[PDB]
Amino acid sequence: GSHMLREKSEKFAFQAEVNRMMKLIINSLYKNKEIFLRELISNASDALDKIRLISLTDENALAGNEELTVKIKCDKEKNLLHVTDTGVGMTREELVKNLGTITSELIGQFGVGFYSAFLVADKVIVTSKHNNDTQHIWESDSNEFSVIADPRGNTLGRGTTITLVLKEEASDYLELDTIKNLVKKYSQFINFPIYVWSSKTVWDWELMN
Ligand SMILES: CCCNC(=O)[C@H]1O[C@@H](n2cnc3c(N)ncnc32)[C@H](O)[C@@H]1O
Ligand SMILES: [Mg+2]
Repeated sequence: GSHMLREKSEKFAFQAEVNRMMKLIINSLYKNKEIFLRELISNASDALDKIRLISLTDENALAGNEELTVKIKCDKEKNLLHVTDTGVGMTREELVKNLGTITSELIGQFGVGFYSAFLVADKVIVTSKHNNDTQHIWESDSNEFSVIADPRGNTLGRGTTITLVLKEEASDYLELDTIKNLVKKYSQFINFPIYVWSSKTVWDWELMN
C-alpha cells in the first residue's frame, strides 16, 4: 500500500482563480479579520440545511450522527481553533473540487468566505465525513493543498471540522471571552444551535443562540 505516498497523489495545486480570490479576500478584509468566524459559521449552517433537506427524502440520512449542531472549541495549548458541524459533510472528491477550484457583504453573499480563514491562520485543516465516503482530511498553508484518508477513521459520524492553526499575532481567538462574544454575535440568526466548549473548574458545551 505504498503507491499513494510514493507517487504523492495526495498533493494538489489550487486553480489560478482561487489563488487570485484568496489574495483579494485577504487584502480587503485585513482590517476586519474577525469576519472569518462569521463565514465559517455561515458555511456550517448551509451544510446543516443541506442534510436537513436530504433527511426529508432519505430515511437514513442522519444515521451517522443524529444531531444538527455547530460546536466550537479553543485549544490554547495546541494553538488551535475548531469549528465542527454535523452537516452534510464532503466526500474526498468534494474536498478537492469545492475547496480547490471555482467587501464583507459581497464575500458573504457569494459564500467564498472560507478563504478568509487565512487572515488569522497559517494553516487551515478540514476533516470531513459524508454519508457516501470515508472520513478524509484536507490541509493547506495556501500555497498548495493535500487530501488524505483520515487514519483515525470515522470519528465525526457525519459532518465537518474546520481547524485553524492560528498565527502568533492572532492568539486572541483562543480566548473564550473573545470567542463567545464573536460566536454569540455571528450565531444570532443561525437556525441551528451553536455551542462553545467553556468552563464554569468544570467544562461543558454552552449554548450561544
Ligand atoms: C469557493 C469558496 C470555498 N468553497 C467553499 O466554501 C465550498 O466548500 C464546501 N464547504 C465549505 N465549508 C463546508 C462545510 N462546513 N460543510 C460542507 N461543505 C462545506 C461548500 O460546497 C462551499 O460552497
Ligand atoms: Mg480581549
